Amino acid sequence: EVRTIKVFTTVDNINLHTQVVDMSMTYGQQFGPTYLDGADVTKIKPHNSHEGKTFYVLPNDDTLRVEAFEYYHTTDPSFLGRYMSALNHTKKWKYPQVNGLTSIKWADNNSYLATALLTLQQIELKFNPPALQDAYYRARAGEAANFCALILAYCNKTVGELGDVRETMSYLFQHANLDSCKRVLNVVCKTCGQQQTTLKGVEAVMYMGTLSYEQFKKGVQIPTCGKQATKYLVQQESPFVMMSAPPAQYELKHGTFTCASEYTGNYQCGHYKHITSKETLYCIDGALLTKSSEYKGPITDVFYKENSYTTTI
Ligand SMILES: Cc1ccc(N2CCN(C)CC2)cc1C(=O)NC1(c2ccc3c4c(cccc24)CC3)CC1
Ligand SMILES: [Zn+2]
Ligand SMILES: [Zn+2]
Repeated sequence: EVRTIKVFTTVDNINLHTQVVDMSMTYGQQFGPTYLDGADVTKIKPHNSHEGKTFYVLPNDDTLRVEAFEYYHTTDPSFLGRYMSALNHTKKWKYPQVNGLTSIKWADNNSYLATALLTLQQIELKFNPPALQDAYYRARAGEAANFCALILAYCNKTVGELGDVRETMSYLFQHANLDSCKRVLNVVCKTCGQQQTTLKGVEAVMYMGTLSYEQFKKGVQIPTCGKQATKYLVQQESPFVMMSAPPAQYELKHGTFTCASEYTGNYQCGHYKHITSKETLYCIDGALLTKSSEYKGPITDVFYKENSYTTTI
């Protein structure tokens, strides 16, 4: 009447720790908060089928929170719980291959996640947290459920809430290795003069104003010095740039961009689709694929590939 089984506990699914569990007590009474493949089992009692299975638990000793910080690059005590709660849902999403890319069937307002996912497969990016590197590898392969859950946890967003593609990519770039990325800008006035600026990291591969890359290089008008100065790109060193602006009708031409985010609807309650440039223009809407030779639509982000740009101005 006091049976026991052997199981593994973990915080990272890479270091496993053998545990003997009393089948006469719940998991929470022995481990605290405890999860099996996302599902919360803190209040469940052991079952014969759990022998050998692996269980996530919360970092409750020093060894365990070293392993957790080293895999996730966060000390936030709630992070594991949110990741498990998210994963409990995303493991039931469907991740079809669509035009050679892993996508996500629409559920729970996950259009923005799909668009992020599709984009990440088209640009050169190296994540620092091993959790993101391993899940991304899995995602690329076709099984994105851990990756999607990790994004929600890194972003403090829950299943079913629509999020912002630009903001999500900004959170993720903040965990990617962009050290060697450099942008150089110049702002010129008719009255005042040249005021050069330099940026690095995620700020050198992002923008919030215009959706065109040529316009940025040519110049754009922006405000205290005088009135409406011009801002233009002097130098860019990075594998990609991301040009964003509030959604507006916009024409996309094959060969002149890598991919982009179409947004239809109102602020914070709309719908994203993902436009990619391959041999023709494709539109990937979760699990649905359409082709066109041209495109006119409400676009709010555009990714261009890059290596090194130097102005002639
Ligand atoms: C879908 C969504 C989810 C969450 C958010 N949160 C998250 C938290 N953040 C502090 C603020 C905004 C925005 C959008 C959104 O809809 N983002 C877009 C956007 C859509 C529509 C409009 C935008 C405007 C300015 C800027 C962005 C706009 C004016 C009208 C589609 C790109
Ligand atoms: Zn001025
Ligand atoms: Zn490149």
